[PDB]
Amino acid sequence: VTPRRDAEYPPPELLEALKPLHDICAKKTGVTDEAIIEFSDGKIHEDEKLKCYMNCLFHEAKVVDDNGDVHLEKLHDSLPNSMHDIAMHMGKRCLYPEGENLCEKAFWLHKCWKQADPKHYFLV
Ligand SMILES: CCCCCCCCCC[C@H](OC(C)=O)[C@H]1CCCC(=O)O1
Ligand SMILES: [Mg+2]
Ligand SMILES: [Mg+2]
Ligand SMILES: [Mg+2]
Repeated sequence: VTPRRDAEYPPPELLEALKPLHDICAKKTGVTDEAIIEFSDGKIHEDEKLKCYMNCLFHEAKVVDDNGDVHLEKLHDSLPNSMHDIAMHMGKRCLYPEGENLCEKAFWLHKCWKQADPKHYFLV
C-alpha cells in the first residue's frame, strides 16, 4: 500500500501533460497545494475545492462525455501504455460514480481508485 514514486511512475510524460491542466484547474477552483498532496500521498480527505479540482481536470483532459461525466474508456485510452493494466485493475470496480453533481462524482471516483490501489494512486 505505500505509494509508488520513482523515475518511471507516475510516468514523467503524464506528469508533464498534467501540469498545464493543473495550472488551469488550480486557478479555477482555488484548491490548495496541501489538499492535493495529502490526497495523492496521504489520506482521503474531504475538501470542496479539491472535489471541483478533480472534476475540472477531467474536463480539461477531454475525458468527459457530452454531459460532463467521466468517459472511462476515453480516460483509460489517454494514459500511457505502461499504466494500462494498473489503471484497469484500479478502475474495474469503480465503473459507476455516485453523487448528485459532477464534483461529487469526480471525488467518488478518486476515492474509489485510491482505496482500490493506494500504491499506484496519485494526484497532481
Ligand atoms: C475497464 C477498466 C476501466 C479503467 C478505467 C480507467 C481507470 C483510471 C484509474 C485512475 C487513474 O490512475 C491510474 C493509476 O491509472 C488516474 C488517477 C488521477 C491521476 C491519473 O493520471 O490517473
Ligand atoms: Mg511540452
Ligand atoms: Mg500549482
Ligand atoms: Mg501522512
